[PDB]
Amino acid sequence: LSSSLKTCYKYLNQTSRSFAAVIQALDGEMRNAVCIFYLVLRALDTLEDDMTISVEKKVPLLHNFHSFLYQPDWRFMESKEKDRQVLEDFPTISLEFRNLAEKYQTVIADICRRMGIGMAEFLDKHVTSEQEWDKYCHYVAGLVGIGLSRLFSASEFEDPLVGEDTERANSMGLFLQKTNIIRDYLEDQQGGREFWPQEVWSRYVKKLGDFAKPENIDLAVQCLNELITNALHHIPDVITYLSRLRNQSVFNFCAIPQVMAIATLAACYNNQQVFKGAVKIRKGQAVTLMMDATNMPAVKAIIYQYMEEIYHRIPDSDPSSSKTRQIISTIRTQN
Ligand SMILES: COc1ccccc1[C@H]1OCCCN(C(=O)N2CCC(CC(=O)O)CC2)CC(=O)N(CC(C)(C)C)c2ccc(Cl)cc21
Repeated sequence: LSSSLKTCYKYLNQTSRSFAAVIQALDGEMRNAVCIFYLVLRALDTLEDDMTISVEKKVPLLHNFHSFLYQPDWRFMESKEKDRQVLEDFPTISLEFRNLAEKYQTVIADICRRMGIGMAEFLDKHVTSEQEWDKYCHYVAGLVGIGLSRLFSASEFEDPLVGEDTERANSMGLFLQKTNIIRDYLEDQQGGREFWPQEVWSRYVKKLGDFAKPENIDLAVQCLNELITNALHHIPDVITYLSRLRNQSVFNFCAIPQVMAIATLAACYNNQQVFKGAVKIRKGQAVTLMMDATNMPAVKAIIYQYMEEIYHRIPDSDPSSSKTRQIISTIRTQN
């Protein structure tokens, strides 16, 4: 390995932690192509996230990010974010980008271009409708699922349908993203960020921050349950997506985050703690899920068990209760 690729893998371990090993297990050319795509997305995200960067400066950065991949000397030195290293040493990452086969370069660059356009569109605004929530999620997460899918097909380890079915790929990203947004309500609040859609929360309270106040906890949990019900709608696509994967290392790569999100939604369902702190999967729980998620029958079993759990916990007066029951029944009767 070149020294620049070794630095890339060190950044991957710093950023993706226990998940780095799963990326490192990808077969053949998929390994480096995913590692670089991961780091490049980490850099894009770090620009997006950084509230110290003015909108005037951020819009060009987001729009032009795809171009920076091709600019050997391009770097960014003024990020105050946690993963600022991937921006300060972007030349190391971009060099390795430009060492990839062109069929992978072109995927990554197109995705970065489209994601940057969409991230720049949401700088001013908060998410209003459920449709806008899916648009925002497409830009920051659905397009990641689409890009990855295209690397798998372009590498020929998976059938072309995997790369072409953008809707199923998009759902893979939306499932994770909505789960993260649902779970991270409070830390986002404290960070001054709002991602829960205004059209759902405004039916319960006057301001999104009101869910942190004790007197509104019942209303908060109802909205939580409603948003969780929303996220569960992606699971049929997730099952379809995963069912098509023929390469073991790709399967594990794609399946592990999905079953972690399933378990996360089940922990968060009807859970007041979402509003008081960070609800997390026990490490031992996470490890077993990661070890088990290696074939369709096992992943389906895991989905069904957690959905049955949610199902038995649905409160009769929950405002979404029949919607929750219906999507769980749909999921259960597919495979
Ligand atoms: C669409 O997403 C897919 C699709 C297929 C496969 C993988 C992903 C996804 O990875 C999920 C697991 C790793 N993620 C992560 O950062 N960690 C942090 C450390 C944690 C473990 C730990 O702390 O030890 C695990 C979770 C990255 C991530 O969440 N996303 C998903 C979105 C874009 C919603 C944020 C991500 C980003 C880039 C790529 Cl290339 C993949 C992904």
